[PDB]
Amino acid sequence: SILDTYPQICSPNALPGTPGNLTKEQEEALLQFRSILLEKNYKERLDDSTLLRFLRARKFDINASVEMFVETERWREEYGANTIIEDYENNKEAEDKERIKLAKMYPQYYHHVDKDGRPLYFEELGGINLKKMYKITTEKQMLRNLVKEYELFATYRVPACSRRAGYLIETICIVLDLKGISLSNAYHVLSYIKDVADISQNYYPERMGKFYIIHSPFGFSTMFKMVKPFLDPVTVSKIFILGSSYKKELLKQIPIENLPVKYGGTSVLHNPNDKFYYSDIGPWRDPRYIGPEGEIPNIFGKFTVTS
Ligand SMILES: CCCCCCCC/C=C\CCCCCCCC(=O)O[C@H](COC(=O)CCCCCCCCCCCCCCCCC)COP(=O)(O)O[C@@H]1[C@H](O)[C@H](O)[C@@H](O)[C@H](O)[C@H]1O
Repeated sequence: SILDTYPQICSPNALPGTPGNLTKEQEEALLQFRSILLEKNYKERLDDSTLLRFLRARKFDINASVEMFVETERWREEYGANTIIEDYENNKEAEDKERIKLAKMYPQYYHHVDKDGRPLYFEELGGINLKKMYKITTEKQMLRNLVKEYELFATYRVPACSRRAGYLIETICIVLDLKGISLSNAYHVLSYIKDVADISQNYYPERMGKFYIIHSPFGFSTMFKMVKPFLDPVTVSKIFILGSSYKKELLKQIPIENLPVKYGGTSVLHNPNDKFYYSDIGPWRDPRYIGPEGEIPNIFGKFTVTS
């Protein structure tokens, strides 16, 4: 499969329980877990990386990991995640036309990688006017956009970033810019955040690498206690709400040349009149690292900025 064509072992510098870094008991658990799933007629998504994500998510409790995996496989079928990329491509023009309507008001863009090679993903929320947004999208449409991205991440971004790094890259580095948000608006969208958290926690285990929140209102750290019940403590431990010294904090994790100027770095788009909210720059655009999966589709259509 495509998995044979990029590295499937993590760096030796990675966390415990990751591919290539297992203890003997963890290796034995992985073999037992795979054996159980094969005996239950599963054939897909049984690679080391996937299965160890599920095992780590349940602290190597095999039966709990089986339940989580069984529930994920059925969810993928019920929701349409297994065909979401193909379905998008079969209606690409109409879907891109609608997606671009959201982009300026709600920037969502990958831009290069962190120091360890993870895809680096930015969102900016301070330009959202909720009344205006809900004229051009629905909550469940935004949720499906996010699932489609999770599938693009796994299908295109992981392979390219892994080939670049020479080791398996399984996780994302997120920077969420909250400059200008209202905490009452945040409260009003808590049900959407819960929907995002439920799908992400239950069906996309161990995909989060690091999650920085910048420019948040003074009261955001305590408002965030309303989100924590939707998240596991492991996930919370990867979320860092940064203060006024955030630029240098990001630079511990991200090469300066990969970070936009406005967030402390030196990265500028090749045409400086282009907009980050139409951009999708990173190793998945480098022909050296694009493999037999082919190149990622361009989610902003003819407006997509790839340099
Ligand atoms: C409607 C518009 C508003 C959108 C405003 C909300 C927009 C949503 C904000 C950010 C979306 C981007 C998040 C993308 C997540 C990608 C990675 C991912 O899927 O990670 C997965 C988890 O992803 C999530 O939980 C997603 C939710 C993250 C918290 C979202 C924070 C949002 C708080 C700031 C928003 C408030 C400002 C709003 C302002 C609104 C202004 C109008 C897997 O986690 P991980 O730790 O790797 O493994 C888990 C495993 O899974 C569990 O089983 C185990 O029990 C546990 O031990 C671990 O093994």
